[PDB]
Amino acid sequence: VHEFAKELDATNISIDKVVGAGEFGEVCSGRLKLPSKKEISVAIKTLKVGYTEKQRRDFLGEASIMGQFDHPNIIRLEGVVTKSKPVMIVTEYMENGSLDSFLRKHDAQFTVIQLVGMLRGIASGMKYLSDMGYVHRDLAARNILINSNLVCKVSDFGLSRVLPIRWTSPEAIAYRKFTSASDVWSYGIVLWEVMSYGERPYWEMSNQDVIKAVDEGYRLPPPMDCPAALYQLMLDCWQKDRNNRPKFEQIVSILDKLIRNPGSLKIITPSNLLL
Ligand SMILES: Cc1ccc(O)cc1-n1c(=O)c2c(c3c(N)ncnc31)CCCC2
Repeated sequence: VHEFAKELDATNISIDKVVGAGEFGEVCSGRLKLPSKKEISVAIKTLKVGYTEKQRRDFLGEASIMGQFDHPNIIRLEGVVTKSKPVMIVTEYMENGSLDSFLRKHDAQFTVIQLVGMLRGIASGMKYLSDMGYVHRDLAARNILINSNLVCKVSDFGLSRVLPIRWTSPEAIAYRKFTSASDVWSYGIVLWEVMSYGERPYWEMSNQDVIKAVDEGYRLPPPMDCPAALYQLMLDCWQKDRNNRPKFEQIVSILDKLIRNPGSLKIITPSNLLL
């Protein structure tokens, strides 16, 4: 852990409030005083009292992964507290929380260009992640955090590995073939989530039907008022043949173009799912 994460002094951390319930203990918001004396807002994951040796390793395991990344679209690790209790992971604070819950509060309230900006940030973060040889395996709108300026950043490195059915590519579901191309599939689902303002992918379909339908060639339908360019990008991310999916670099380039001329987004697009 300490190879990649600074040990922070607990005297430099203030706890303001409990803000959520994580897998391993509550999440708080607070402040961190840096060595330069600058004070920043932080999010603080705590490890529950009475944790096992195993829970502690898996908890801190995420920090070991997060700490290897330094990118504007990947949640920044400020450090860990292990020498006192509770054990903590301290990250940059993201005022607007998880992207799916944020978008659900604002159905149809953002411009296409604003949504594209969010999507471009996520793609850029994933381009960096894939460049470092990590497959996220849990790329979903609920695992993207969004700040006060609407910048989106990849979070939740709990399932991440060095090289969730609704978000997983067919081949990864079929035989655990996880590659950066399976993350690209997940990115296509996130793209659908964003353009749908946080609608649940495949709604409440039974998992075996999600698995069978996607395998048969069915895809999520275009969200209401979705630009053709963005729906096509979803379909490209969802190619059955993983070698035909775009790379994250190409996705970033595609979105950089749509951001560049919103007069591209003017063309708008028997079963729920489409064949
Ligand atoms: C604190 C934290 C550490 C690691 C990680 O993967 C995610 C988080 N984290 C979080 O787990 C959460 C939030 C959050 C936030 N608002 N800002 C920064 N990190 C955060 C707010 C929503 C509730 C969960």
